Amino acid sequence: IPDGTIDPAVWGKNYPEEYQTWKDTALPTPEGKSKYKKGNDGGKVYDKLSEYPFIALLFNGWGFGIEYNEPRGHVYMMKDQKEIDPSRLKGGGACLTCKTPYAPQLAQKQGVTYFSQSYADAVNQIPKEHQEMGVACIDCHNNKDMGLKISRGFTLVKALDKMGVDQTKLTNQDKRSLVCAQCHVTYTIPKDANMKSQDVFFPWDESKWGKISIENIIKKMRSDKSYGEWTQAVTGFKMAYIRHPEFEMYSNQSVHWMAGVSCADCHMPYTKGSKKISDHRIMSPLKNDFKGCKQCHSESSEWLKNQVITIQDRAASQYIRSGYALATVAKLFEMTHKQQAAGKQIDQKMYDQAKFYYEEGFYRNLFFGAENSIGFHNPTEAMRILGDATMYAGKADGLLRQALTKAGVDVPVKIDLELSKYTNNRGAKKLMFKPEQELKDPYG
Amino acid sequence: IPDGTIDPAVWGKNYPEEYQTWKDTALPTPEGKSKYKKGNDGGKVYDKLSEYPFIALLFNGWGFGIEYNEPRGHVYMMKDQKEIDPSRLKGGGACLTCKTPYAPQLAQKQGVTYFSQSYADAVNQIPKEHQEMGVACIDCHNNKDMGLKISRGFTLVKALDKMGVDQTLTNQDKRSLVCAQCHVTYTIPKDANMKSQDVFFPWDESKWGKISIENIIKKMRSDKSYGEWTQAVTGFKMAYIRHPEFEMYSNQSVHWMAGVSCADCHMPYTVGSKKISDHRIMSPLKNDFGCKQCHSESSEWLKNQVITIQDRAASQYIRSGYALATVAKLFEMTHKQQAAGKQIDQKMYDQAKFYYEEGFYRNLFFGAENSIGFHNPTEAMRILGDATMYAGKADGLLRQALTKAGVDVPVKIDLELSKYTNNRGAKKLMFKPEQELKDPYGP
Ligand code: HEC
Ligand code: HEC
Ligand code: HEC
Ligand code: HEC
Ligand code: HEC
Ligand code: HEC
Ligand code: HEC
Ligand code: HEC
Ligand code: HEC
Ligand code: HEC
Repeated sequence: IPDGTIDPAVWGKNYPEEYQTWKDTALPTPEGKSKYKKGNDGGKVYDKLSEYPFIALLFNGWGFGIEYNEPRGHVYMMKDQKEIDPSRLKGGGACLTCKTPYAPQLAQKQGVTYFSQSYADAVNQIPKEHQEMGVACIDCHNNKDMGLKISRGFTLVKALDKMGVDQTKLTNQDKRSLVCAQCHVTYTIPKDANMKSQDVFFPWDESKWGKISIENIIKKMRSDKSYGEWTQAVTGFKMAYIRHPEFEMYSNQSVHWMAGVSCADCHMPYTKGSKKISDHRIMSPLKNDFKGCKQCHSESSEWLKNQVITIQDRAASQYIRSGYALATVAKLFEMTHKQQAAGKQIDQKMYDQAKFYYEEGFYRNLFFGAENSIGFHNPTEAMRILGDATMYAGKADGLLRQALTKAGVDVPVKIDLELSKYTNNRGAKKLMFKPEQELKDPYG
Repeated sequence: IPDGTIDPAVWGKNYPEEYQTWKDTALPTPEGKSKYKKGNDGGKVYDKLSEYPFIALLFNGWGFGIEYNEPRGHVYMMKDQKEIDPSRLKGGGACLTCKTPYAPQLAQKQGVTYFSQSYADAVNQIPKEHQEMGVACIDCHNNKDMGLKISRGFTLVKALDKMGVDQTLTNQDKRSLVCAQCHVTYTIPKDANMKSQDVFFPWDESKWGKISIENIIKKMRSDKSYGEWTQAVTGFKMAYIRHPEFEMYSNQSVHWMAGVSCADCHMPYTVGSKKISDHRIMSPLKNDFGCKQCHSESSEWLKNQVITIQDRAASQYIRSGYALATVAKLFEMTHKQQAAGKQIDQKMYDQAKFYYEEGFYRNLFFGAENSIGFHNPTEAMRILGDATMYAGKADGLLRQALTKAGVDVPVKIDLELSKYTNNRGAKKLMFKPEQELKDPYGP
């Protein structure tokens, strides 16, 4: 209750159950319960570059092409960021924004330096005792009455203002998703001429409540060259990026959203006399016997598990197929640039159109692959996005094949992706392909 | 109800309510309630070739490229086949199979002639007074107890046997199977003179609840007999897919795995301990939603959900349909270049043709299904996604081979759709631009 209290022990003194289950995200999750989200099952780390090998080629040229693991329980958020391969920490102090309760005051005390400083200096702004402290009670609760509060004013509230949302019209069921939307959103780190971070914002420009489309997000990402954060190595393109857009995906006219279901309904199941205790061991619903689903569905865990995986398998199929396709188009751009050096002249108009389409498909495939539900959050929308990804890839592929053939180059029907070179010997730790972790096309 | 009685008036003499709603499918449906299925709304005929202009090109070289309308009420079943453009009636006597209660007896009495005869001779097998009689009570009920019975043995039960299904099937199964007597895809194998030999459901190597588009395509490819028409733009001899509602709905869809039957949504019920079932079978968007019987959301919420899904599925269908039309036009360009002596890589041509078929049959499977994705949303999208993929593979291959042969391929292929949508058939059917169902996510 007292002002200035970050210490979760003070908050949990009168809330022992919530305090205990909150701590319990430290526990390893049960193995063999989820098909696609196995992070920290039996303590294992899951390498997304080994589950989805094409991203090892597509994300090559910055941190995401070196180390990129499945997510774990909340308590590890700072620790896992501490041990991630240093390539990912090139984003600097901006990377504290959704990880430590110190982020708001540090942003407000350092100004632009908060984002632009090195990650190490950023962590050293935090007291040593608190430098591994993950999301705490104060991050989603106000200390006067408890009850949901958006701590992340400088990101989520600013984005909501961009959308024209009236904060005085936000219900508690809204906040039962908005407290997660403080971090389970896609973001942009604008960079200056030295490629140093200037801000963190959610690219919700020109979007409305319940309608943050991938089309709108892409249009914002394209709108400014400060929004180019990395260079794709295989293509040499300076590109923007999309990260874990759970809130944008789920709230975009999905079935459960339109039914009024909040993140917490599925991820914070409750136990009830008149006194309510919500489970704060936030995890995959597949891994706590669907206890949240069963508060509105009277079906067995077996029935619900079947519904989820039936949907995820179709979506994962399209994701993998469009992913190999986009990697093929990247390899085709590599060929194009190697032919340009060898004097072959390429039609500038077909090249420009292919590049535009390739970006459209890439950002679509990335929106899906970055999202942590494998389509279950918004099934048909996810498929729509992947379908367009598939479309745009084809457009780019065909264009490059024509233009290259018009310049006299022989384009093989099968482009070799050489994924072994991208999946292995990654970074300082020389991370290797783990073939047992590959999530193969369920319909291939 | 006496034996040998097809007359539905005799059947409904003691079941007047069901008889009355059964008759009422003659009523025009209300305008402005459905987005995608508007057949006979206010008495209007909706031309699918004007709703989806690309299919006018893709289906060209037989009847589906001349006249192909949205479906309407059951009573008009025979009448609409009578007035359809004769190009579609070239299927012959086989086309009686899902339209007359006389079909089983005509099949058992005529043998192969039942399928091979002309449509006119087939209709002349029926008494003139009954020649416009659509699906009747005997087609779904036995006359001793009114229990649900499968009239179409020579089609549906044979397909069920092919699947290993033991008919000794619950009543909730038959609350979909009486619809699967006709709301399925079929194959009409042809002989050397293009004469119809049979009607069967290509469910080979499929299982109950798992009749995939992949299984269907593999069966259709398995025999030449199954080439029923020649696609004009490409010159390819092709198989076909028709209204696969049962295959689409029952392939591990949300409602299917929840145990919902066709009749749960399409024959809503209302009396003490007994049930009166609505036989004015129509779009649920058009009778204020049947849905209410397991859902506590408003009809507005349900309408919104349905059209939200349909808009996403229709977008993918429209995009892939234009892509497949483009690939077809590219083959046309390829054949005219070959005729001009230009040499085309046979291995790229072969791969492109195989991919074009894979994409075409997938896009057709969706476009022929009458729910626009709602029967099985993610599966519908998966199929469309794969169509999009295969179309893309064919397009690029053709562009490469054509460019390698020295041909200059425009970036945008002119489809010339107006020559395919207008001046169609005996009625000289024209494009109706007010009926076009444009891409909901387009510009
Ligand atoms: C600066 C550029 C950042 C770095 C470095 C990392 N993050 Fe994040 N983060 C956020 C969420 C909601 C999750 C869980 C969902 C998911 O992982 O997809 C994560 C997860 C991580 C992890 C663990 C997973 C991994 O190995 O990638 C690491 C190592 C990590 N993040 C590093 C949320 C946010 C966020 C909120 C808006 C921001 C600004 C960042 N993350 C930025 C960085
Ligand atoms: C009449 C035409 C309708 C419409 C428009 C909808 N339903 Fe159903 N429904 C039932 C069950 C068990 C589920 C699974 C979810 C759950 O267990 O509660 C659903 C699901 C839906 C959805 C969302 C699913 C989807 O992918 O579309 C929607 C939009 C929907 N329904 C609309 C149960 C039943 C029935 C019980 C016998 C009946 C009848 C219907 N539904 C009919 C309809
Ligand atoms: C967001 C990421 C949260 C963090 C961090 C913590 N809690 Fe929480 N809590 C959250 C939600 C969405 C809810 C549901 C609120 C609702 O109105 O539905 C809760 C609930 C509580 C409650 C209310 C009683 C209950 O339903 O369990 C209490 C007393 C509570 N939480 C305490 C609490 C403590 C002590 C925390 C840190 C240890 C803590 N919460 C973290 C979201 C989030
Ligand atoms: C930022 C401060 C966050 C808030 C608020 C919420 N989450 Fe979170 N989540 C965050 C991170 C950085 C991570 C990864 C942690 C790591 O060490 O890898 C996560 C992880 C999850 C998970 C996945 C893995 C697992 O739990 O086994 C889930 C299911 C999850 N988060 C759900 C969730 C919900 C529903 C939230 C709001 C109510 C929420 N989180 C808040 C960052 C942040
Ligand atoms: C039920 C109706 C849900 C709602 C509402 C939300 N999510 Fe969810 N989530 C759900 C499922 C069935 C799954 C799949 C889990 C599996 O094992 O496959 C997920 C997944 C996630 C994850 C990843 C989980 C993990 O173990 O790594 C995260 C981080 C997540 N969901 C977060 C999240 C947020 C922020 C939501 C609201 C904006 C939300 N979920 C809604 C079910 C449901
Ligand atoms: C109430 C708060 C719910 C929770 C928690 C979960 N679901 Fe749900 N679900 C709910 C509604 C109102 C609806 C609309 C249909 C209806 O019954 O009114 C749904 C829908 C589904 C579906 C089908 C929709 C789709 O995803 O395409 C499934 C397959 C489903 N629900 C399962 C499910 C699971 C596995 C959940 C936990 C992970 C879950 N639901 C949470 C209401 C609520
Ligand atoms: C063959 C004998 C059929 C059986 C058995 C069932 N249906 Fe049917 N249906 C059939 C045809 C040939 C047509 C088109 C009729 C025409 O003149 O165009 C239809 C039409 C429908 C419709 C659309 C109704 C509308 O208002 O447009 C629906 C919704 C429909 N059919 C569903 C349906 C159901 C649920 C069935 C089992 C209960 C069923 N049909 C049986 C052919 C045949
Ligand atoms: C059952 C296996 C059928 C066979 C064999 C044939 N048709 Fe049919 N028809 C069937 C259904 C379920 C429906 C309604 C659904 C739909 O997509 O229309 C129809 C509809 C028609 C229509 C009206 C709609 C239209 O296309 O104009 C006509 C004119 C029609 N059918 C004609 C027709 C012909 C010529 C056939 C022989 C090749 C034929 N049908 C076979 C079910 C079945
Ligand atoms: C609800 C859960 C349904 C089940 C089970 C089945 N169908 Fe259905 N069907 C449903 C909807 C919401 C719609 C959309 C109607 C619209 O106007 O958009 C449909 C569509 C059809 C149609 C075409 C309707 C028309 O007016 O032309 C037909 C012929 C049809 N569905 C048949 C059908 C069959 C044969 C089913 C079982 C195998 C079946 N439907 C299941 C809702 C639901
Ligand atoms: C299939 C396409 C049918 C046709 C043609 C007719 N009926 Fe029907 N009927 C059908 C179904 C799927 C059902 C539901 C059966 C169940 O077990 O739930 C029915 C139901 C009846 C009943 C039972 C009472 C009721 O639920 O309404 C009766 C008495 C009945 N039907 C009579 C009837 C008559 C007289 C018909 C011709 C005019 C007729 N039905 C056509 C499917 C089909």
